[PDB]
Amino acid sequence: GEFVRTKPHVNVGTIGHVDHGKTTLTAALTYVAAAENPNVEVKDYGDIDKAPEERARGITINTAHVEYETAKRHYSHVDCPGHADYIKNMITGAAQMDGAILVVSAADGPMPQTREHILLARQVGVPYIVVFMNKVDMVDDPELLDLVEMEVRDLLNQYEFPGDEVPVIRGSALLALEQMHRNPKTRRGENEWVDKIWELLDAIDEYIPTPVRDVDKPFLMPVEDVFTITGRGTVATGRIERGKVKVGDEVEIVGLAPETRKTVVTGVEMHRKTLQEGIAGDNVGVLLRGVSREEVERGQVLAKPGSITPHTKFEASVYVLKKEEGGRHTGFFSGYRPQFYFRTTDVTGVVQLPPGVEMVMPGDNVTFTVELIKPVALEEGLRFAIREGGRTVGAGVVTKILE
Ligand SMILES: Nc1nc2c(ncn2[C@@H]2O[C@H](COP(=O)(O)OP(=O)(O)NP(=O)(O)O)[C@@H](O)[C@H]2O)c(=O)[nH]1
Ligand SMILES: [Mg+2]
Ligand SMILES: [N+]
Repeated sequence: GEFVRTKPHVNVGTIGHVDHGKTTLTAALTYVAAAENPNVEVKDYGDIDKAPEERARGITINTAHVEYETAKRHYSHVDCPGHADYIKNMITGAAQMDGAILVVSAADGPMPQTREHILLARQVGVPYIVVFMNKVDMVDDPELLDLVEMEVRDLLNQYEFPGDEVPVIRGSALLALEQMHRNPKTRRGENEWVDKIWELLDAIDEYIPTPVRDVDKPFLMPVEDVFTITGRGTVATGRIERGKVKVGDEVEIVGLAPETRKTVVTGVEMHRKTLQEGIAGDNVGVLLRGVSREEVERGQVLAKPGSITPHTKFEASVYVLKKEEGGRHTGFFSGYRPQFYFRTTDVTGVVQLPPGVEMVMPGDNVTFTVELIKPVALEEGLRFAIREGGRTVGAGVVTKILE
């Protein structure tokens, strides 16, 4: 039908190491929420890991968006892959979150992508994290649980999250989900595992604030994905960063192309429900006229026409990860050519070091110039990640736009 706004909207999602239980939790959240609010459509595991290649490889590959709501708020929830080969997808997902749920297996404790996901979430501006310690059904020893909680809290502190403060909820995504299948009307207070999910929803409700959002500034929506809807046309999805978009607005597709192009918005939807108007914070699909899915792509931004100029050259302040943080073992020189990640954008760039700076080492805080091989929507103060050869090598912030 149409999307009726009854309450504030917040974007959350799931991050964490491969197999720790992100997707099972996502499904469990929809089922638990749905028993109290009949507007929530339940999403089973297979409804989320739905792609043939996900079934083939047995992992999440694509970020999925699901919807649920509490009495307090409306949630769009982005479930991200944990597999180390799908970090780019995770980054694009995190780039949409006003808060993240970090899933950590109680049986394994924090693992390399537990660290990498916390790191990267920060670099795309995730303001808050809640921890769901999953698979406690597998762990009898209360000591290991306390140990895992401790390790996770410390790891959050390392990347400037308030680790000693974040909620750490302990439960079983799977056992809650099973209970909801046996009784879809299972209410709060009736089942131990389901109540742990309510504990999570409460923490989300109360710990992740509703962001301050500017609907008056020019429309800007980073594109997270693009697909063709049979009968309708090309849809670009994403979280509106600022401003508003109505059907009939001409917008500009900015970045990743030599030149910017204009198109008319012909539909706006949030979770397959038609919006009058999309506003900042909304996670929407925008139907674009006259463009195919080969003419719009993830990493471009939709913008008010003329409100944004894409850039290629910038100065940056960069931290280069130690190998103990999963970074490089050796240093690099000017001409180093990794991948840079800004919000949903990923693009190859060239490191150009100052005259006199010959080599940058793991663990260095440093400043240099970057030249991207394609123009990209950039702003001063925009954080970014650096990756190369399938690992994260650095964290940076844009300090000066040169060109
Ligand atoms: N014992 C137990 N197993 C669980 C629990 N939650 C999930 N699992 C199991 O853990 C495995 C991984 O689940 P999944 O939700 O796919 O994790 P994921 O983090 O989404 N994986 P990925 O990184 O690929 O997206 C599955 O076999 C699932 O049944 C739990 O609470 N307890
Ligand atoms: Mg998954
Ligand atoms: N998925």
